[PDB]
Amino acid sequence: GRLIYTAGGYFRQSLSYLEAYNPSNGSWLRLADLQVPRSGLAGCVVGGLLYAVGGRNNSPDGNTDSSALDCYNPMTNQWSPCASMSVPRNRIGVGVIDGHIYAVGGSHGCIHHSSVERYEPERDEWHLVAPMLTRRIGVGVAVLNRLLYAVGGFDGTNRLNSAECYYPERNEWRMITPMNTIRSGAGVCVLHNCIYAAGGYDGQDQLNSVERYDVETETWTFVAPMRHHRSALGITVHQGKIYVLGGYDGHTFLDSVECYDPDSDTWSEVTRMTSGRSGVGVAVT
Ligand SMILES: CCOc1ccc(S(=O)(=O)Nc2cc(CCCC(=O)O)c(NS(=O)(=O)c3ccc(OCC)cc3)c3ccccc23)cc1
Repeated sequence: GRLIYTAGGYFRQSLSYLEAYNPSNGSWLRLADLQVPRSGLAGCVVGGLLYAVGGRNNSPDGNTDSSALDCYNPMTNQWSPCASMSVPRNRIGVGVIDGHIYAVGGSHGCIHHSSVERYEPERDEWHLVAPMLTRRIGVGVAVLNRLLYAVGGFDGTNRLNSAECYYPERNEWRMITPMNTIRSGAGVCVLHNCIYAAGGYDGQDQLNSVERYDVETETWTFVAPMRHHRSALGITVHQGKIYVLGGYDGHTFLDSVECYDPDSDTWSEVTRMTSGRSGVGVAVT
């Protein structure tokens, strides 16, 4: 009975939506608005609480990058402010290891971060850990085998096919095999022991291609492409399937939600969001 939560996003301006999709019955839930609009944020869940991390308020009155961490309790339908990050991080990536949230990369103004910081919910504190080898905004993050992977992005000059791996016990980063495709703004997740990179922007076009990394063969392999080209898409895994939400296709802010079945290597349309948007944060609880 877990739900797919989508927070924030962008259509004409940054959005305040929190909505939840129930894949069992197809219902969409309209939940409490974020306290401040944001796009380019990431979502994650620790201990049944949903967290909205980073991003930016792109508004008619100006644009402000966010250092915010906000905590949503599904039992109370209430957002509460948590401790802010050391620095604003728009187009951030996040992963969770052992109950701690890692905020990876992103931008503050024209500064493209390589820094990474770790949130401990029991203490409501952030601390910096070792920075990545590469500055990355629009970065995808996946956690596998208690290791954290930072995939793709944009370093301020180069759009990246590179990826790297963080070892929390050693507090160090190592480059891994780069993807077949340059991707910023991709959806990155873990499914059945593989890291998936879906969509994104390769410097020329939004992408519908999807590739996955096998950590033991150290190889990236293309799988079935999605039905729509998407950059700045939301992504999550629910019941052994990947769900991708929204994104920009080069012309339209999509409302489409597709689902990847790894057993059949096929994508299907499962629902539409209540309105088209990109740059959402997504998580499941
Ligand atoms: C008409 C599109 O308007 C938009 C489109 C998205 C939005 S957002 O709120 O989701 N924030 C975000 C913006 C951009 C950069 C988009 C800049 C752009 O499209 O010109 C990202 N980077 S990207 O890797 O996806 C990309 C980069 C260059 C590009 O070059 C195209 C020439 C195309 C796409 C984001 C990556 C992750 C999360 C949020 C992102 C707001 C307005």
